Amino acid sequence: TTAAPLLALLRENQDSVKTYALESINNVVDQLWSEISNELPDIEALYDDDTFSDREMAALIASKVYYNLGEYESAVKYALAAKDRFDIDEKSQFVETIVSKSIEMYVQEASKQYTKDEQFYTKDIIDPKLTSIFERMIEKCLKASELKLALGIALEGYRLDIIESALKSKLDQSTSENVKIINYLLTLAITTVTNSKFRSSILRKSFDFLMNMPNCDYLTLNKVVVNLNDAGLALQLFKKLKEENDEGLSAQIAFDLVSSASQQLLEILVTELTAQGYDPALLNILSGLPTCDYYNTFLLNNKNIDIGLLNKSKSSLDGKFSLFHTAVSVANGFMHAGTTDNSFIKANLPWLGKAQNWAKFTATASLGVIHKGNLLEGKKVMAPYLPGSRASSRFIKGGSLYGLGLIYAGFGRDTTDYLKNIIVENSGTSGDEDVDVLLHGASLGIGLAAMGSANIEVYEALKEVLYNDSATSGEAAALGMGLCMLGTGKPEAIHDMFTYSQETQHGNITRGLAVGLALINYGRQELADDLITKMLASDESLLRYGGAFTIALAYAGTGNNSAVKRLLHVAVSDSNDDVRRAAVIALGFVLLRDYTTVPRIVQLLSKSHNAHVRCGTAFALGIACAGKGLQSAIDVLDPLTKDPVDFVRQAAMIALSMILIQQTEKLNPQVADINKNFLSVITNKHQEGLAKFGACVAQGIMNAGGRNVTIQLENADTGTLDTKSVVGLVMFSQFWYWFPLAHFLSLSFTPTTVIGIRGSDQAIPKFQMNCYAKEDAFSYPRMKYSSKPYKVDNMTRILPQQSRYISFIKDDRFVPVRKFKGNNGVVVLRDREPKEPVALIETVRQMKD
Repeated sequence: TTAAPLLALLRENQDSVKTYALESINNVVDQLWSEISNELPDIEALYDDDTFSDREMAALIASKVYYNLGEYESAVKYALAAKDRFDIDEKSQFVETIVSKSIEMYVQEASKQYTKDEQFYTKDIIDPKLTSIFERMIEKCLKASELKLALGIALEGYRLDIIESALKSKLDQSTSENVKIINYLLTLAITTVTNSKFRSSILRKSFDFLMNMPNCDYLTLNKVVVNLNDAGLALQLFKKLKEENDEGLSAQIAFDLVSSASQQLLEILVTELTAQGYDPALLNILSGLPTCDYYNTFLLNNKNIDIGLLNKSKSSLDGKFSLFHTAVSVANGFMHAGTTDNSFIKANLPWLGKAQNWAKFTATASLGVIHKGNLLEGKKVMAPYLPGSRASSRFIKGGSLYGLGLIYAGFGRDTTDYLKNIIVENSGTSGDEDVDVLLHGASLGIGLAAMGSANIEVYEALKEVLYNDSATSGEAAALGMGLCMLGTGKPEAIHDMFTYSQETQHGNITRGLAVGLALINYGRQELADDLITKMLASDESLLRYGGAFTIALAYAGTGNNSAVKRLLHVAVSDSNDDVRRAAVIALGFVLLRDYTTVPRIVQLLSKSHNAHVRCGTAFALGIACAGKGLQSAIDVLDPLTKDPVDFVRQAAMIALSMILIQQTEKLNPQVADINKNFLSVITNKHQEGLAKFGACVAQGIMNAGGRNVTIQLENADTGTLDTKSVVGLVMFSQFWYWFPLAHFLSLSFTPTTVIGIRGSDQAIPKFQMNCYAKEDAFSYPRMKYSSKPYKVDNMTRILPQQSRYISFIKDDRFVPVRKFKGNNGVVVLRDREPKEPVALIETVRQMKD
């Protein structure tokens, strides 16, 4: 009917009468809101009246009317003023709307307030009314018991204390379920929280909850440690693992930490366990040696290689041309990587001889890739070419120090000392060409050996090389300084490096330091944003080049929108062709975790008229889609292999080979045509020099490590990013500017196998596991699920796609310490019948003694 009779009562003097009127109107407000709006000033007058008892009801009615009107900022103001009389349980559009809007406002408020104070929630800083709705919305979720929404909101609003309490009250004390929750809350914090100081706090709190649980999940506890990169947490991890003592577990855990975790953390953790007189068996695994040993043995024994491919490359591309020499020199090292077998070069010695200048540098250092790992005899192999070896040229002698760092990468503590001495000795000398080429090789190698070390004495040593401002040595020193300081965001270093990139008179050096600055910010995310802006703003294209890479690293693996947009802008709007290429490539890193979106995001760019942009998108795809076999990426790349521009055809093929590594005609029918094409390009005399070098190098990648490696930037188990492989790929992307840098791709090669280990003696038993799949499927090239499994031997090639199908045999002598994850690496076995004899696999190190 009409609300006028009710509205009239608002004028009555007694509160009991106005209150009755308000509550009556409330019932009909949804029909009569138009009629009622006319009286709003009266209704608000009631709210503004300090002595009216039911003002909260006045507000509530105002709110409902503004809402029904479509003035929302007003409806919120009043619902908030309503306080309690606003009922979040009521199921209605009104309530959904103002609750959504209130949450938005509180998060906005809380972001701003958190950066000023992380305890902000304990102060009155935020509006108590707004706070109330937020917290009550939380309460509602926990009463209905959806804790995954309750946690999300609390997360979104920077409230760690709510998350903490919520977990206490919601932990049963079915621990397996608890762990699932902490895992969801971790995944959320890593993949959404954009504030570091915050994201850290959650992991640190998630750690203490996992630590206190009676049943302990170390698999999850490992995730937290690697993510935070915190040696103190690792230490606690083991001290708790000691008091549980089950030796098999402690071993498995150490094998896990050795694969996923960072080098500098492993070093700090052994030194402390060592000094605390920890078990010598564990201290051995945590040195990395055993694992390096198992992978070495694996690559030596299972190596499958088609040598004709290299041979066609040598016969078609003449080694007198420094390009064609580099092309095969590199492809050699790739196929033979880590495998230790030098057969090809021994066979064509004369071919090696035609290499001149820097092509000589590359061929020497290629021994380093073939010998990657091989810590035992590694230094010996290089002796003939070492300095003072009676070597013929500073190319052989300089590339030797680079082949050396390649071998010992990640183990280089000994090698670092060796190389550091050469630098300090020869940094003083200037004007000598022989010392310059030497100081180049020293710096590339020392960078690989000191990588991630944050070691100030090597940084300082290298810094002296840079000041000689030799164009020859300068680039290496800068890269070295980046590799050395990688991920530190060390402000001293950034400052020193930036200032000098302007003062120097050499371009390559300014390009060296641009990348160097990218390395130092690797992983830093938002803390890199100030430096990124300076760099992108610079007039010097080379620094803008570094700007793109600094985003690629700092934001690597994050799907960050600001950063994806900022790079799309640089790609489209930048004046410089190299800078536009670098900005597209950086997309591959930023998006490596969401790699399926990558082909659509760059599809248009692949059609661009600018060839540098077209070429950068082959690489964005190569990088982001590396381990994966993704078809949508291949479809985008297919046309680019037929591109008019040579270096676009080149990047397209190289990228295809990284996307397709280990794939075979049986898995993907298209791979036959792709392989065939790599060949036609190499054979044809009319095909451009650059297309060929790219096809040749592509074969090396496709077939790398005797078919037993893959490229994966993100660790399958921890979800963490593999630093070594990222850096591998970011240097590889510099090859256009410096060819020797190509070998850096070797850091991205990881062996694909499941390796059983007997926990007690750390010995490798020969047994068989079940693989539910068709046998023909995962076989090497001639050169999915199956109900009936087939048997696969321990320590043999297991493709990443294939891991899901592998199963340990239920009744068998060997049973895994913890349940099988379903993916590659070392798995620690328990022996049911220790007395009985088993055939054992001899470690290469073992034969020596």
